[PDB]
Amino acid sequence: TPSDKPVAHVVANPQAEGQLQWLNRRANALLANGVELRDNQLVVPSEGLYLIYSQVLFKGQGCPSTHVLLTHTISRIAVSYQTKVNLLSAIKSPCQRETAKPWYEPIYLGGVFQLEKGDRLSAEINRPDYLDFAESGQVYFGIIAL
Amino acid sequence: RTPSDKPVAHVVANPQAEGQLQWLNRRANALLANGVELRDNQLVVPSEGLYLIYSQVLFKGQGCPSTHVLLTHTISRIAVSYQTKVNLLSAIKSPCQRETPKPWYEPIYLGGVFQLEKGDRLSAEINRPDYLDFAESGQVYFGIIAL
Amino acid sequence: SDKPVAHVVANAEGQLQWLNRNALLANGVELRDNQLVVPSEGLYLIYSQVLFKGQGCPSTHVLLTHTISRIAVTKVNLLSAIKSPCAKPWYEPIYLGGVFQLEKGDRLSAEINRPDYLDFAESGQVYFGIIAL
Ligand SMILES: O=C1CCCN1c1cccc(OCc2nc3ccc(-c4ccc(=O)[nH]c4)cc3n2Cc2ccccc2OC(F)F)c1
Repeated sequence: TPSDKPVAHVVANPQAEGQLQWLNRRANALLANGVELRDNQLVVPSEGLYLIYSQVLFKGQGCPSTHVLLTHTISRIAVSYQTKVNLLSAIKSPCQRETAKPWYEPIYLGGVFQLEKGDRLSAEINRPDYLDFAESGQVYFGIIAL
Repeated sequence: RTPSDKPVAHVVANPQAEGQLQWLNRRANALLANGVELRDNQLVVPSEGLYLIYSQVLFKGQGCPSTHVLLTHTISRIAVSYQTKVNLLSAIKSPCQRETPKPWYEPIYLGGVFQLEKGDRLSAEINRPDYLDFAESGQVYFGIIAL
Repeated sequence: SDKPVAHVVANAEGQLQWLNRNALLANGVELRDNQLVVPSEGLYLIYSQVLFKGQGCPSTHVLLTHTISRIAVTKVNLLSAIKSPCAKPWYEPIYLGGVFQLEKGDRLSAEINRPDYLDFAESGQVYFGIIAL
């Protein structure tokens, strides 16, 4: 008997230039048991405890400057409050000393949260141009009802 | 649907308590469920088994100082049968390669899967709370999830 | 509990070999040929962590990769990431995890490209697991 757990696993569009865009209509990606993908946000169908997780992989060609900053943030908007709050957020200086060999920064973010029916979750970054799409499974965003 | 019964916790750094690292579950988007407690800044495991522990602290500094900086983040475990701190996980980072002749950001991620015992006390501590960053929620958290 | 479930850990020499002997392996999941075999079509949470270590930075530029693959009941990346670590020692884990609709009889691999940089001190940080939803 299949699970009725609301779940989703969405992957980033490699040819969406200038943006981090989630897709479900791709191999090994899904929306099930009521989770919707609307306006690039995962929409929660029922209240409960959820795992929420996201991966982005950044790459640079050497370190031209010590100043490049990288950000990756999961956000929540609850229907009652109509406000947008970070659940999980990382900021990273990839370059300590100026350089030209390629560098990589994977950021995985996850945890368990109390969510409400109709919440909208978003997973966002500051620099889509630094995203790497060399192989599949490098940029994803999901939730799993516990 | 039947709400899960697995013990889980996600506590966040108190953003009001600068100069300190104080964990809260009484804060937006933080929680304890199914017997996990937060007591004396420590997570307390209600039942035996494998748990995921996960955690992030975010550090930030303005340029680089004279005295070389090391940042440490450590997760340790006090057992009822052995009530002194045993480190389970630790990580360090030198945020600074040379003294500045510009902000830097250094997240430390730290987590793993461990056999825990009922009544285990879990602490997540850092050496440099003056470099810790709470400017926004979601940067500093500490959680466990029973397998 | 009846739900398929597995938590295996690494051992061995120059390889990433998964063992079922702080580990689990129940309810129809099998560890065959270093891959996990799915006993029934359904939704699964799949996860892993590997930890790399080294001392100082060599003159050849090392890339660390770690990947979980689906082997149909062809081989496809489900989860994958890359780190660039560069005579002081250094430590670098890689995290993977997500939910996936799987078919009965699929296999799952979790592999690294440089077993020579693998660690075996923190048993808590080298593992590979699944749980049926
Ligand atoms: O500490 C930090 C800071 C930043 C990242 N990080 C960290 C530390 C360790 C591992 C890790 O990722 C690998 C990992 N090991 C697991 C071991 C066990 C489980 C698990 C969860 C539920 C369950 O019922 N059984 C098993 C999940 C694991 N994951 C992925 C993961 C981590 C956190 C939240 C959710 C999630 O899964 C996602 F939904 F798919 C990440």
